[PDB]
Amino acid sequence: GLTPDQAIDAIRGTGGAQPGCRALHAKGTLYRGTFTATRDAVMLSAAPHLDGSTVPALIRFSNGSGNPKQRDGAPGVRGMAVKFTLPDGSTTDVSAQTARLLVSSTPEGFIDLLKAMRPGLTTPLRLATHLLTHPRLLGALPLLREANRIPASYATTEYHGLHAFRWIAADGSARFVRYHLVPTAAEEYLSASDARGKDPDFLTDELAARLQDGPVRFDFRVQIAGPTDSTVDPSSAWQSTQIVTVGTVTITGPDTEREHGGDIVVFDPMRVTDGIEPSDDPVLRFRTLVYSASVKLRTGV
Ligand code: HEM
Repeated sequence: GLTPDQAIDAIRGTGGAQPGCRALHAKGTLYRGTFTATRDAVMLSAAPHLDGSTVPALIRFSNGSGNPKQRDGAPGVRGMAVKFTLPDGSTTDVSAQTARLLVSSTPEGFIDLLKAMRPGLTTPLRLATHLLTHPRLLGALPLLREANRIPASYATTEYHGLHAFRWIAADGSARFVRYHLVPTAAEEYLSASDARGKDPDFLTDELAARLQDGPVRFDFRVQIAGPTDSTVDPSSAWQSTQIVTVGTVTITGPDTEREHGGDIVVFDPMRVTDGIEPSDDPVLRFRTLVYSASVKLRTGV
């Protein structure tokens, strides 16, 4: 079958798996903040960080590329990851990127795509024999484009968790939800034109400047599964419009005490907590493993 090593191989074949870098989302910065849920969130989940208290929040804004030197101005996926610290010291992560849905419904599908995406031999050719294997992708371009827009700022675009998570409340009630991190700032993007002229790391510079002006806010929203919404296929579009705000992440500045020495920082979608369980999503379950591989490759060097 498919192994973590293989996943890393496909990733490396796309320019990723660089030394001392995350196999993917190599380029990214850490920020400090806090999170406070709405008064009602505790009715959806019993998770400690959702009870209404304020908890520490570590955020990483990144470019999806495995290339540490990726150009902010070039097309690509951006990722927003939040690590919540619970009262007892434990932590639970929320991982999200700019795409509305996943390009594939399975890990194999995603990996097969990262291989046929490799440069050299016949790039535009093999990156087609895939379409034949995965029809679903022929109508994707529309979403793919949206997921690669060049945001004017990491603070002016929204991120999605894609996978469905089962939220259990103290009363025993449960519901499946998909995560969405929306900005309180107006969403805003740059045309390919402007994007080209921008500094390689303009996104890092603008956000540093934005925070010196004041905090940046993102509302955490959960889209609650409708009667026919798949809880196992992150590529499947959901019909439900029952989307509610359950909290806000308030980012106040760049972090400086983290990732010094043998300190490792990894946002694992599987790092849930009491009151939150993972769905039988094959992509979500495979991630934690391929991540361990990636974390290993960068721990040593
Ligand atoms: C099955 C296919 C996937 C693979 C193989 C994969 C692999 C990776 C790898 C290797 C990293 C670097 C991990 C590290 O060293 O800590 C990463 C980071 C990340 N991935 Fe994925 N990923 C996949 C799917 C997804 C999906 C569907 C999402 C959407 C929510 C996602 C969101 C992220 C984010 C936000 C980061 C940033 C982590 C950070 O900044 O610390 N990934 N992924």
